[PDB]
Amino acid sequence: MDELLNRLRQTWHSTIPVSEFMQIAPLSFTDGELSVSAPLAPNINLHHTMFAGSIYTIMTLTGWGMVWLQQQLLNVDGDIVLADAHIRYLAPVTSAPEVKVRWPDTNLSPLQRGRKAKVKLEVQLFCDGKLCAQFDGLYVSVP
Amino acid sequence: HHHHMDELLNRLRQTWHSTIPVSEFMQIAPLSFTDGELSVSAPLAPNINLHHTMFAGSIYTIMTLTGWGMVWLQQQLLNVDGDIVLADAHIRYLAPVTSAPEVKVRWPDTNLSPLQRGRKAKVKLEVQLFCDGKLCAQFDGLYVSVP
Repeated sequence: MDELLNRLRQTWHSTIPVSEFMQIAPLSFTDGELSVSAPLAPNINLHHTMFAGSIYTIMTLTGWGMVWLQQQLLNVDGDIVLADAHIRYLAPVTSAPEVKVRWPDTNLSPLQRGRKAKVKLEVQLFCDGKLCAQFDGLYVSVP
Repeated sequence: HHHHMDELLNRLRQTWHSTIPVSEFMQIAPLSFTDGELSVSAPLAPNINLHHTMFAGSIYTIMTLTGWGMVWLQQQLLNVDGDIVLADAHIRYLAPVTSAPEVKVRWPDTNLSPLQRGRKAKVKLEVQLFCDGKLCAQFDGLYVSVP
């Protein structure tokens, strides 16, 4: 999984300048759960807590990353697009968070038939073990 | 900078770049503020994705800063102090953004008197993003300001 996550990070930074500036990078992928993080420094706001835009962006890329990983596991490829998302900010983020996402009870099999595959992902952001933000996004994979 | 409220708009831009490093990297800046409508934009370059269109995260960020900026502006006009925080938001991506967009928000005449009472105030704003005159993204955010 090391090589896999390393490739994901490289893909983000090379294609999305903002992800490189925010220093977003995968932490781990185990037992079907993807974990991602980023330092607070470039992502700060007035109160030196994590900026709302950075919070959203890291969660968006965490969902994106999960779809990418599931595509790899299925040996298929497709454009990953976020159709819509809902985000709730529960508490300020005071340090580098742990952003996690688990794969729901679905699959991307349609991609194997040359058909688009949609998935609703729940992404959660934790800081010091507490949930500080909730994200729900609809990702579509287009072959 | 001169816009089509210059003092406030420059103040807003300076507040963003000096307190939020991401906003400076994204080169987000106000365009105009008249008749209750705030217009904001950002270049595509630092905000691209693999398709060379605007990155979903940048789209969201510019829209949330535009909403935040509107609340900030209204507070400045009343000379009231309050920490503005986005509580929840919903965003829909309709079409790819191929150039510097026009992000707009219109003030719904929200009562901010509670802030002048020492009470938190809730502000629901709608932000729209256009490119070449076409609506490409829709944003709904609930902001909470605490005195």
